[PDB]
Amino acid sequence: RWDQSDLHISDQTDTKGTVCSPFALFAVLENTGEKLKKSKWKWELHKLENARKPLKDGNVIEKGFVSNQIGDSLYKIETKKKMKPGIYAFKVYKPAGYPANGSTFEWSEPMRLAKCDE
Repeated sequence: RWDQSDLHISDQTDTKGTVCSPFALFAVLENTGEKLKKSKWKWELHKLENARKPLKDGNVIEKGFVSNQIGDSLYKIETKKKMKPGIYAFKVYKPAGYPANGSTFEWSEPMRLAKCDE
């Protein structure tokens, strides 16, 4: 660990079920003691085939660095566009450059966006 090591996704898009929406998804990372100081945390949004299984890598739609300071100790990441129906989640894995080994991934819980006139 180090100064910036404890950014956690403490808040996120609260659809949590079958919701029909055109919306930009977001996740909020709070540094719970270990303040973001050295560099920036790397994130990537995934299209997950299933939300009831342990979320997996391979499908990436959006990605970048957290950066956005929505509060002195609060950071935010969002999708650059309002997306089509599907299952999404944010996969952040510590500061950029850090070898992703030893369970360094933190998933935002899979939020589902639908678009269905049913």
